[PDB]
Amino acid sequence: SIVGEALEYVNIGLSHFLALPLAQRISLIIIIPFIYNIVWQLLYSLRKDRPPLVFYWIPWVGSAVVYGMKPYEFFEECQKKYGDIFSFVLLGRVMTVYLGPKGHEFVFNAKLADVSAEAAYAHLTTPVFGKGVIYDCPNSRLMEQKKFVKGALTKEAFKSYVPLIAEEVYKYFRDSKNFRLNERTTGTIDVMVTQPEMTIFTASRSLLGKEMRAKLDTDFAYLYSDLDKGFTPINFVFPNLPLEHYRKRDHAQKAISGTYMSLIKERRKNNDIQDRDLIDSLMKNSTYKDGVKMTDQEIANLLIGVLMGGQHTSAATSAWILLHLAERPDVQQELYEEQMRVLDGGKKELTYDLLQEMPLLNQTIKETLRMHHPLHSLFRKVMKDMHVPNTSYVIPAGYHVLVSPGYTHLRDEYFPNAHQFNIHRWNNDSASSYSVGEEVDYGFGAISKGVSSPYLPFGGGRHRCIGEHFAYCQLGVLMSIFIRTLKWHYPEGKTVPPPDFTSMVTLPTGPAKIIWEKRNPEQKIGGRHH
Ligand code: HEM
Ligand SMILES: CC(C)=CCC[C@@H](C)[C@H]1CC[C@@]2(C)C3=C(CC[C@]12C)[C@@]1(C)CC[C@H](O)C(C)(C)[C@@H]1CC3
Repeated sequence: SIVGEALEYVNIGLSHFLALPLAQRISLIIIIPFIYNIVWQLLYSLRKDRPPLVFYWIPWVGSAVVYGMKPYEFFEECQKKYGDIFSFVLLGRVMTVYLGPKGHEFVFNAKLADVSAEAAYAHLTTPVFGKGVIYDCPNSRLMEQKKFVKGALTKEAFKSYVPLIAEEVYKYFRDSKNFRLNERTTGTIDVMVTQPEMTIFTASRSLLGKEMRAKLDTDFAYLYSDLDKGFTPINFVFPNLPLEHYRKRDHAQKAISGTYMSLIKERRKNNDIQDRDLIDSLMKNSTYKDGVKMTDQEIANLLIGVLMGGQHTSAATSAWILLHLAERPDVQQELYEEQMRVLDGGKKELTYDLLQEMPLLNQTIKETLRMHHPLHSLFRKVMKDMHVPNTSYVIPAGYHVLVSPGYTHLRDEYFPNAHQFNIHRWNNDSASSYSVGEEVDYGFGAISKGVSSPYLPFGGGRHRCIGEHFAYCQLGVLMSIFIRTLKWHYPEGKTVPPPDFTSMVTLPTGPAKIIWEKRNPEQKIGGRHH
């Protein structure tokens, strides 16, 4: 009755194992995890308390390639195979996707104790924005930072920003090599070149003020670019490894935050605190409820985070608006008639209040945000085992949850002919977003308690965007001026480009070129330039 001999042979086998030729050893160093991963999945598939897990061949990598390149196609296939809740492996992580409005509710309205945005995002955002702010702090601190920033984002602020943003757009038409409207009546433009510039110029001028806008006319502008390079998904996978673009990122965060602090300290020194810009607002309103004041460094870092939050979302959105309208001269025409009607043939200066009487313009923004949600996936890290109603699924701590309102934006069930750009689907519904009932306040103002709307370009729950009205103001002014000034169309044989999903936002695949032409070739934009 001897197993003893077999145990001897276990030991022997280990010894012969260690003595394998490097050919066999490398071979087995690959072959063991490969096999184990596979039997682990087959085993995993037997659990009834886990959502189905998308099958994958390469350990750790998982479905990263297909998810990374075509997330909506990936989701549609998974949704056909498994239904609305399913998991997939992504560079060492397990992501549980919950598609549709029930998913919106499951993730956006998740208990503070159940999930963490900062645990999913901080390793990426902290090196770019700086310490102490956004995701480098407890959620309660984030809630109050959002309150502080919202305090510079009032209707009175927007009334004052509208002419500043209009001035910037006109200067860009006058001065940018991309246009030069006083010298050229037609031209070709890459919207992924122009829109990020127009976006940072307009947002700098209004939120940060004249000094910081002036800085963007210099080599200082390059820092923003560098800062931008730290804000990509390789950093999402490697938050730090020793590469130059990381160092340029850190340097840029320091130099830019340094410039912000210099202005702030100069203002406090000269008692030159007004109500002009978000800087003046944070200088007056940045004490948390426990009485601790944000430091000047944290104020600057928060300024960087806020501007970054508006930068890629807004730039991508105006790129897509231009791109969709480039093949819809009927829509340009309709928007132009609205401009002439609301602004008395141009004899009225554009104001914030008049932007609110441009429903077609606002529906154009809304519809572009439907077809092109800038963020295809939003994440949380699961901190406590979560039960999914009405199921037997448990999402264990250590998993991530992924919600995709932009995928639902593109489903025929919620938006008939979802792949058709139709601003009129929003007729009698021009609002950037509508809370369809009860509200709740997480610390930065009353917002919709339910997050079941199939349309959620600005998310929902405690992490909801606070920049929505700024974005509509900025996009509104910008597009109002584009429409009143220019007609545009595609080069022959060109059409709307497919999205690039690999980037930080779902921007168009470039070069995405449009040809513009002046509606009034003889019109001059005044003011001095060199
Ligand atoms: C078209 C324009 C925009 C879109 C579609 C958009 C979208 C979003 C979304 C979906 C979220 C939720 C993120 C999550 O739940 O994980 C969010 C959060 C946020 N965004 Fe926006 N955004 C836009 C513009 C802006 C602008 C213009 C600003 C600043 C002026 C801004 C600043 C913020 C801030 C501070 C948050 C809060 C993040 C948090 O609480 O974790 N965004 N945005
Ligand atoms: C491989 C790919 C494209 C994965 C998609 C993940 C990113 C593209 C998205 C998901 C989370 C995301 C929406 C986020 C942001 C940008 C785009 C992200 C990283 C940022 C960091 C933008 C800056 C903003 O201030 C804020 C901090 C609110 C968000 C946070 C989440």
